Amino acid sequence: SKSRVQYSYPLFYERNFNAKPYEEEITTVGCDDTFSPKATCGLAMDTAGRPIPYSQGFCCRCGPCQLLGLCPVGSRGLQVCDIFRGAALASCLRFGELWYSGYSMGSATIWYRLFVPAELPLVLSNKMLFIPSSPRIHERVLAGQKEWLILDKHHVSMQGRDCNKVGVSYEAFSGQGSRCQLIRGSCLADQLEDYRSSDLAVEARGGRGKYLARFFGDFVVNNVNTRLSYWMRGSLA
Repeated sequence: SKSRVQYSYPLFYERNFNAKPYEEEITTVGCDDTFSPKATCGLAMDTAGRPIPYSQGFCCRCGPCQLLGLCPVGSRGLQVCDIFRGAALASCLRFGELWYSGYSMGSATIWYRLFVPAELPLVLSNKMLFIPSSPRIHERVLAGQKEWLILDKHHVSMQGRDCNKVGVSYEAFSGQGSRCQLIRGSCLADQLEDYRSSDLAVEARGGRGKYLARFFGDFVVNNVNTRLSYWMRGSLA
């Protein structure tokens, strides 16, 4: 007669997020950062053949990094002063092999069959669910729910205009103030890979994981009419 309490949330696809974006450095004719296909990083294009703004990266020369103790250790410009002075180095935003699908979530809707509940349903509205989506044949994609991640929307940059957030893109990468006097790889911190790695390490240390979906509970994704559901511990009142 009695059934278990169920909590379902509607899933809303947002975009694909790269697991670990990285900065490729190209040694240099000379360094070209012009909005043309002649650029060192090269121009990226949408499926319509339109150039993606800020995709050509930027060049960095020694510059004021010449002056002892002005630029921080490991900065873009400083690397030119030391190994390639006179020349310029291209900073290119590149995307890793692995990609995740980002889903926004709605409100929890209770379910039963034969009122105050035992456990209160978790707020998933202000969070985002990440599921490995490509290259498909990849270990992580095959690994299923084990590899899903759940982050607060605060850690996500939807449009990619914000540095050190999930979904960071060309707009945030160039457009960094004083970019050449900044550390190599700046802006590409706190990514999905970092969120996973931080959990796996803390887990091996016998600590509480905070990002992977498994630390939130055991879920089920059904393609009805798509929803994300979990079973509440306990029973009806």
